[PDB]
Parts: sequence; structure tokens; C-alpha cells
Amino acid sequence: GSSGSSGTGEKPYSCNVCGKAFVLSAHLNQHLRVHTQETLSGPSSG
Ligand SMILES: [Zn+2]
Repeated sequence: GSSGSSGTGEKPYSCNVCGKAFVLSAHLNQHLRVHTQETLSGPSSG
């Protein structure tokens, strides 16, 4: 169990916050929200 999940052609968009990926930009933005949101859970992006 050394290698992760085998795949081809890594998505251009990636969530550099928690650890996600997306094919398009709009998809990534929708996600980033969960991070760029005012809450008392953890460190925000801004
Ligand atoms: Zn994320």
C-alpha cells in the first residue's frame, strides 16, 4: 500500500485547501466555498 489511486490525465483544477480535484473551474469554485466561508471551524482562506 504505497501508491495511491492510479489514474490518467490529472485534472487541471485542484483544491489546495483540503485535497480535492475538478475537471472544470466552476466545479472547483463551488467547492472552495466550503473553505472560503465564515465559520468557527478552522483556518479560513481570507
Ligand atoms: Zn477542498
